[PDB]
Amino acid sequence: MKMKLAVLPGDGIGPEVMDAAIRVLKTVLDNDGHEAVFENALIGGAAIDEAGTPLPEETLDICRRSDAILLGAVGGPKWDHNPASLRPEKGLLGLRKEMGLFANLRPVKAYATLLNASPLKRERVENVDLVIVRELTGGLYFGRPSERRGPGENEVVDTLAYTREEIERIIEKAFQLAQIRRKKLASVDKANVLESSRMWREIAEETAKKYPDVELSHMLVDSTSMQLIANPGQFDVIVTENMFGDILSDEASVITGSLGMLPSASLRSDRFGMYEPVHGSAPDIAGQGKANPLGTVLSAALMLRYSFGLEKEAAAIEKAVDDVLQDGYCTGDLQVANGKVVSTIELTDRLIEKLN
Amino acid sequence: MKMKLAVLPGDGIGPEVMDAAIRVLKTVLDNDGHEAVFENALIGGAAIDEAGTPLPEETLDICRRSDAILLGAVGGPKWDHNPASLRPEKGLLGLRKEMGLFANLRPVKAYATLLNASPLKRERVENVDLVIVRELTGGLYFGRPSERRGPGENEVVDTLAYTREEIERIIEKAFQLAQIRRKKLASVDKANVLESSRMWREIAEETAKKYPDVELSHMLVDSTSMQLIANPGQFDVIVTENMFGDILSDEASVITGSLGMLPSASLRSDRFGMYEPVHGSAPDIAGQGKANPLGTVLSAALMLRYSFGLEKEAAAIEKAVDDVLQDGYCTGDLQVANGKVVSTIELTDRLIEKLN
Repeated sequence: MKMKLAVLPGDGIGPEVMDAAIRVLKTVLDNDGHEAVFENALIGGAAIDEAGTPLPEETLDICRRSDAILLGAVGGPKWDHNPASLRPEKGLLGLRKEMGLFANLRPVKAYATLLNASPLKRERVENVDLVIVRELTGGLYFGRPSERRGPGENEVVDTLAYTREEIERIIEKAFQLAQIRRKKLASVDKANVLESSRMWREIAEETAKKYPDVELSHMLVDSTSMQLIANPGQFDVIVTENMFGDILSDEASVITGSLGMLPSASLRSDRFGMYEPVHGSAPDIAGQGKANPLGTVLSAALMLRYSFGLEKEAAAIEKAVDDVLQDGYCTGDLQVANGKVVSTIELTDRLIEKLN
Repeated sequence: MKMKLAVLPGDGIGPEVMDAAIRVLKTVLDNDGHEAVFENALIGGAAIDEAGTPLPEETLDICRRSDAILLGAVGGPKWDHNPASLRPEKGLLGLRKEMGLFANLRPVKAYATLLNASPLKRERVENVDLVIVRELTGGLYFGRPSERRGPGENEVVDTLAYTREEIERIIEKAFQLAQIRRKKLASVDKANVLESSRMWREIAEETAKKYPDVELSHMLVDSTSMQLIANPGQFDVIVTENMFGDILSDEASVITGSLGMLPSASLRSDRFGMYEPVHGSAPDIAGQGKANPLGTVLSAALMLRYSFGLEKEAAAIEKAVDDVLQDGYCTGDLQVANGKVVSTIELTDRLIEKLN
């Protein structure tokens, strides 16, 4: 299997962490009979510098011929002022659209040595292993109209907009995800109030028919909001609209005390996707050795799982992450049990070390 | 000080927890002067049984006469087959609207002996003492259009609509509230994308001027979502739109282990207010003396503060509730540390006792 990967590390610690992922990937694969070709491309401030554009035309080409995209992060002070038209961030938004990625997977699982750091009591969070799927293309964030309205513009409106295709494909993906996980999907909406939620539930219920083994259930966003605190262990896969996914993923991002090493996947219908850590570029700590490579490494694992169906490998990588953490190593950000602070590379070496 | 009070016990455990709250209300206002009068009135299932309607005409009149409304709970299996507008729940919404109450206040406070029941680690919530103010009239919940549109009715939309008047009266009441508390307010919005959120911030910023000694801060809903978990103690008063308030008050309803006794107040511009425990009628245990009066009692506490500026009395009640809990007394629903189970009447007797 000749895997074609597009490496787009980006700004700040972007390239630092990316290096971990690439090292770990080469290891995991190259030892069985799995080719993997990397091709670097600029994006964000790095591309602004070498091509006056957050998203270089050549980058899209690089990506369009690759089986998946490995991305770090973008943004930096060096560009925090030029026209918002040509800011690092825009190049990323464009890449998402240009690739037609509509789903955002934000898995959240507990790690024994990170429990003390969790804001929740040990008992509440110790078995968390969920994934929140967020719709990216529709919702209030894209809905038009959206403006003030006379007289004197003392009226305002934002529009929650969705198409049957958008809602269908996202849900369809959530079922596929749940199928290969614990066959359990909670569809989250506000169906007793919003017509888009009403339609959403119907489509969820429709799709459930094509996925018999998956245990579908519905839960309102306001309830899911407290369930993620009171009994987050109950979830396997959660799927929801754009703004609900936005708020819920942020809430969930702190329950296991692993915020800072959370992985992220952006998918569409085919097996093509864009993997990246949830954290930003942390420009000011670049080159200092303090960047945490875990998030990005866990991304590469998701990549192997979602884009190539290589669950064996993807799983190996994840155990390594658990084990290194099990020994108590972090780079200063995570508050691990019996913590020993090492550098981004030291931590990577310990990782690849565990991988055999 | 001659205060007229409209008292609507309601159904289920409503009458039991209402007697309790009144007894406390009485003993407190007695030793001083403050002359008060309680005008009873039907509501919910009790009114349905007496006029085939959940919100009788005479009840509205009794309220309009009164300076504030003290509400128990409504609901019950006996009316579950009736059509929506001919059920308990509607008397409330009706009365809420009929009185033009646009602000829902949900205070969350930490009680030492209840922490063991919180999903969060004590350190995180031991100092929690906040109030979330939710806009009740506008937002995405009422905005029109809300429909599906062809082709093939595969385009749905909901509208988040707000008018300056609605956005101002609420932010106004929040600043007022922040004033009589720890003079700190957090305007929670999603201004980095929602146009309605931009107008909200603008109106929050300009309003700030009228209240110079109240520190205004701006926070995004998704962030505030993480913060209620990571650091809920930072908050004093939060003010946010309908939907966001809907999700945020629900999330915060669990962080202190006092879900079963949280108090609530529906207010409007002037000083008329409706006070009720967040909890339901709980018909299951109706009449068994198992009902927890605490919620209705703390609500009465809120009434004395927001509807009569009687700060001393309010505090006297809250401190009594605190002490009775510190001794480990509950009715069997709360998981109080070193628990002692008693009846509604008794937990009440003990509060009254703690008062003298």
